[PDB]
Amino acid sequence: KEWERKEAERIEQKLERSEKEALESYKKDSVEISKYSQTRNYFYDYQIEANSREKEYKELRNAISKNKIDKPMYVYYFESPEKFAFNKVIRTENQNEISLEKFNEFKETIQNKLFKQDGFKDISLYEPGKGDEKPTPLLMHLKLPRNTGMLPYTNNNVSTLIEQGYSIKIDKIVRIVIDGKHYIKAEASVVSSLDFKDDVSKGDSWGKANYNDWSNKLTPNELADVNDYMRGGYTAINNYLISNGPVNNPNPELDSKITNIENALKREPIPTNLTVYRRSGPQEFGLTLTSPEYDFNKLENIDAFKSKWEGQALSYPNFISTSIGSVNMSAFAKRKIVLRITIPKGSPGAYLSAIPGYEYEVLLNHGSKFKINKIDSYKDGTITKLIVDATLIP
Repeated sequence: KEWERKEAERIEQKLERSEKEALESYKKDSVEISKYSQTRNYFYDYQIEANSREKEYKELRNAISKNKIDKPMYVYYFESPEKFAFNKVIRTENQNEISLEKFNEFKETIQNKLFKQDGFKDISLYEPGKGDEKPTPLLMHLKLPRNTGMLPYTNNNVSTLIEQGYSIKIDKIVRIVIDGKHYIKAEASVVSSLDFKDDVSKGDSWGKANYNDWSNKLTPNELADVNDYMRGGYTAINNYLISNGPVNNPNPELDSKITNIENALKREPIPTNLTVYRRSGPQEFGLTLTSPEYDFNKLENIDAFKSKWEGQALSYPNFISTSIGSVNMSAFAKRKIVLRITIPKGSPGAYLSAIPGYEYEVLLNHGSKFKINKIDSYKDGTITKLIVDATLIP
């Protein structure tokens, strides 16, 4: 076995000095560094730059990319069931058994859903045994695709670092027993999606590459109505749709604009699986600014929000403005809900910001439905905000 530790030492020497330095710090403060890596991209650009952990994040990200796997590789790691929207225990940590009912409940929870995974993670290439740290009843067994970065490193111990940046689906669950304790082993696969996170510049380059010629693919009517929408017409259009105007106060002029915009959005569908971000107001989830349920600093309010929305479909009667970037912006500075949407390839949509005028905007079609996979929370100063992991569904 001693060759494995020596091989980790060999990989260590592939790294730049600044990367080794970041790795040394990780060894000492892995918990907080990993935590930072998961939610770093939700802040303002100037906040990201300012953060004391940002430079080390960038070096460690680079370090992992120095060692890319040549074929697909299976990895093991433990995960809290909460990560997959199972907001209760599979079993208590002093129990040996997991009930068959609990197995079926977990299965029902994860079926046919994609879950976004992010941040640094320590993994093993081998099934954990007695002696290994097994802090949860849920063991992930994940297939990483070819060319994934994987960084073996020494700490008496040897570990392997990856950086997650993809969605996973759980294909099959199985009961396994280790040292008399029962565990759910979840067999999982990676589903890729273009996700620019905080790098709005690279996202912009993509958007323009893919939509600079979009305006010229539109009919005069479609272009006129798209231009109208972008100049400020969206207020009238979206309020009309939200209030059920087509039914209770019809406006055939507005209806025609809506039809043209929908058609414009279907003209050049989103060409790849794409992640986008919306800072959502309370009204989109049936709340108000004054609602006490909108105060996520209280854990009861998070639990209630999660119970209401996780697993459910969120419907928008109006057109949905999103960004290709996850950063906070001054226009929606105080909004407490970040909707993180995976757009399946072939979906209606367009990068509006390809038309000169205004930021980083992707518009999605009115009447769109989003399956909420998982809700997580993070602190923005003293304010808890939520990240809603959603999939656009046909």
